[PDB]
Amino acid sequence: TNLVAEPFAKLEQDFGGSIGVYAMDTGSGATVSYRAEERFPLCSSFKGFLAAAVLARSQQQADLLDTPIRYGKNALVPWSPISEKYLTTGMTVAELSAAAVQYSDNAAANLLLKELGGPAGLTAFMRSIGDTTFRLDRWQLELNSAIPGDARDTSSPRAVTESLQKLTLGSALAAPQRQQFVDWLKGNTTGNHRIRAAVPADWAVGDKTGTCGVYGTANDYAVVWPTGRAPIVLAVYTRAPNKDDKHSEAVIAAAARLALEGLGVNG
Ligand SMILES: *C(=O)[C@@H]([C@@H]1N=C(C(=O)O)[C@H](S[C@@H]2CN[C@H](C(=O)N(C)C)C2)[C@@H]1C)[C@@H](C)O
Repeated sequence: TNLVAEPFAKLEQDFGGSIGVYAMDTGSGATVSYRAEERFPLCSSFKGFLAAAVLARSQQQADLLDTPIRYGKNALVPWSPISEKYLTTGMTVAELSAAAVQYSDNAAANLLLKELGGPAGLTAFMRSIGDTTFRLDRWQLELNSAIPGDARDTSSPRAVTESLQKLTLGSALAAPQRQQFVDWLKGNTTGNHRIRAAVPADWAVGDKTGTCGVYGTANDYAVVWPTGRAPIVLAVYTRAPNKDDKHSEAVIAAAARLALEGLGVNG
């Protein structure tokens, strides 16, 4: 980290808030860390871990992913771009999971959170893989309040990265479910201006974004596969002191670039 600690501080000072980064080179175990153990709001980024928890359950329930789910108009909350198109038909659990990951579909996320036993059930899943930091406490959209100092609905960049590595590259999911989780992340549509903007076009990447809409709070986490070397797992989270401070995608991309530079990944 010492290779880039000064550029990280300058970046967050220009941003006018706080930036949290953890990045892990899964080959050597080398890391880059900046505010890595501070809590930041998850915002919509909890939905990636939600889809992983669904996949974990599907290991014990072979009919889960194909199960149709029907929902009423009152389930459709703002930014439900996929589930609004299937209001009159329903969608399967797998389809809802893909929509939650790849479009950050809010109705889909709420339906899946219900299936898993709510915020505590997702928290329990994260505990089961060894993440003692993650906490989900509320539902979409109350969980995005991003109040300064409020630990509800937060994690740290380090724990996000550690859990993402276990789920995408480690043994937390069985191999078929692991590849499905990776495929959903690779198909994300909402992150082109964040970690992906720091990653060369010939490298594979999967990610999940979050944007709370207040307190300069937004984030992205990703697995990146540079060619010819082991994958990199990283998390970039931001917040800022004032409710109407705006988030910045460019700052997230810039922080990801610094993380890769610190790890010595030529990009
Ligand atoms: C999650 O953080 C919110 C929902 N998830 C996303 C996403 O792409 O991760 C969008 S936030 C994205 C950033 N700029 C736009 C915005 O903030 N809007 C539309 C208000 C779109 C979506 C809102 C969740 C809190 O709803």
